[PDB]
Amino acid sequence: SGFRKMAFPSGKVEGCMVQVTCGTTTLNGLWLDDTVYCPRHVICTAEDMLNPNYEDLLIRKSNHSFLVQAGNVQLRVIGHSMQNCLLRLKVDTSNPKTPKYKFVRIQPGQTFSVLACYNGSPSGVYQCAMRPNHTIKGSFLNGSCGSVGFNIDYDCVSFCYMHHMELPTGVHAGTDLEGKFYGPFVDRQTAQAAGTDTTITLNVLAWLYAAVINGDRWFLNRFTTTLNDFNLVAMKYNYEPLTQDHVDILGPLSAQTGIAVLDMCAALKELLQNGMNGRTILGSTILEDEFTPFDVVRQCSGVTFQ
Amino acid sequence: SGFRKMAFPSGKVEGCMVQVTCGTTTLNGLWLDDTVYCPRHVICTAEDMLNPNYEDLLIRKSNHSFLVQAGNVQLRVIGHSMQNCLLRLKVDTSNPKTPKYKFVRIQPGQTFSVLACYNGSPSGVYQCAMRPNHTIKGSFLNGSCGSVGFNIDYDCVSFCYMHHMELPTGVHAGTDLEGKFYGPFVDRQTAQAAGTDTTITLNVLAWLYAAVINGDRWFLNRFTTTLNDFNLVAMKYNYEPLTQDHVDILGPLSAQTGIAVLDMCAALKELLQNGMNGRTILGSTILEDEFTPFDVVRQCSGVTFQ
Ligand SMILES: O=C(Cn1nnc2ccccc21)N(Cc1ccsc1)c1ccc(-c2cccnc2)cc1
Ligand SMILES: O=C(Cn1nnc2ccccc21)N(Cc1ccsc1)c1ccc(-c2cccnc2)cc1
Repeated sequence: SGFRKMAFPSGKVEGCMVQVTCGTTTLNGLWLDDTVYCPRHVICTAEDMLNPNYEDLLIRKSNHSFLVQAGNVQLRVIGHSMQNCLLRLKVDTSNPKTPKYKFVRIQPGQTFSVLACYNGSPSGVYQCAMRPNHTIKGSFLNGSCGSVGFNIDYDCVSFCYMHHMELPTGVHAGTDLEGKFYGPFVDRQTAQAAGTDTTITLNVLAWLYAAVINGDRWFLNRFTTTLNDFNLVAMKYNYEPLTQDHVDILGPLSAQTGIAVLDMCAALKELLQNGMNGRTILGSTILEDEFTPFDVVRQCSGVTFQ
Repeated sequence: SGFRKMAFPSGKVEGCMVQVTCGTTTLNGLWLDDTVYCPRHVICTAEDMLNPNYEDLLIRKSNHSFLVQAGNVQLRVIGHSMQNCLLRLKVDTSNPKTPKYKFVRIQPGQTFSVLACYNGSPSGVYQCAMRPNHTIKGSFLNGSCGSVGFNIDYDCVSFCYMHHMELPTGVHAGTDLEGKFYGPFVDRQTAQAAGTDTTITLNVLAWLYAAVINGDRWFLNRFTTTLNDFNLVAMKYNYEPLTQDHVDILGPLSAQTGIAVLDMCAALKELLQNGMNGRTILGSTILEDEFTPFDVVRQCSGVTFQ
């Protein structure tokens, strides 16, 4: 029993973190096989960030413009190329700790583990959702760029995020491991801001199912709803519209608890209209939206506490 | 910016987890140098748990009653002894991944990282406080016994918890790495229950300081309080009494923000009396008590957002 914001064990990723220095700029990189990935803004001075032409800044560098430090060991760079907003440095040594891995572009509402790093040294691990506005509510200080996000399935690390920037509201933006930004953001100084965000409806429903698996039913009711009647309420409370795709994903949790998805939707509509009346769900006074249906099945018992 | 329940990077601990089997019972152990530590209830049958005499159950075992599996590798047990509520198995192989480590007995209110494990395989990592009632609000399923809690300081792992049991309210109890229980609990079936708990006052104050470091002052006020006038309110709201020791620990956060500790106490007294008026602090609608002053200084910027 219990229900926590749980991260994946970080060791497979810790063995990949290095420090990348270009001039007076240092940040983190990811060392897999004989390639180091890092934000391309490593090649900028403070002033360059105001209006960088990265093609023009990079052609001015050699392989020996870059220093890679893996623990105490210096790696020699033997190649470099830009891929979207990342640099790919070829190094003289294959990482002996390279795990089985993939690169994946996650979708909004999906969750991942972040390993916060500074100077190539991991400092902390925590679980993030990709917000519908393509930001994450991370915890990052200066030096954290190149920190990575990931998921683990059966000893394969799916890398999905590399940290590039903090926006003015204190939330965080970055790229996939092909260097494509999540959301409309760019790795230069502009007036860019987080767009309006929404509550991740599917995740709120998953977490209500989690609370029923763990033995709590107080918030259920004898009502049902149509998808459209639900969505009229959802729009009032700045929730994402529920789709039939979302109903189908909740099938297994529905089956484990014997609560029809639209009957759980009716329960959520009543929670949004009435509030929680000073009550808690899995210890929370608010509706949690940073657990996916997959997270709930990973963490909760396969046997409902009936 | 941002503020998250952050765990320590788990890799140094992942390289220590093994599976321990005695008969039909399997759970997790911790492999450091040539010793494996695990809960002594590994030697019990289901029926033995009702009223075990561990001295009498253990004298009936040999070294070869125990199987230790480290990944695919079988370790041979060459020695065994009981230490309080743990077994110490001597094995034929020193763990090559043993980190620099200590064993520490943490105090109530202090925080640690838990690596949830099943069958010697790490599944998740999350941060826990030791509650004043000597339980933790963990997330554990059957098979999780022998999972460990820890802190990391400069590459030294301080191991402080080994998981033994879930109590009837769904919270979790266990021992230090000398096998002494936190709290009054025992590793047998009884009517034992979590005692009454309290809010960790010191941690609530640390987290208010975190919110000011990160640039939020909405909840401050022009009042001060005496320690005793604060404690009269604290007792009404099931908060731990604040002591001068607690005031002294908050000195550095006080200095970084320029808010006197008792002026922060006045702010908390007003939050407890008035509530939060639909507002949030570091994204929370409740007063958080699972971050110590040390956690706040580890995670927050050294420069207050004035
Ligand atoms: O957001 C960042 C860096 N960053 N990331 N997470 C952070 C958390 C707290 C504080 C700063 C943090 N930016 C703006 C930016 C805008 C588009 S892409 C990056 C940032 C990148 C490089 C520099 C810099 C400084 C000196 C030399 N070279 C680069 C200067 C600024
Ligand atoms: O709490 C536990 C085990 N445990 N721990 N975390 C859990 C989370 C969810 C479910 C069960 C969990 N107990 C009770 C207990 C009371 C004092 S010490 C342990 C427990 C230990 C060994 C057994 C057992 C079963 C079969 C064979 N041998 C032992 C049977 C029960």
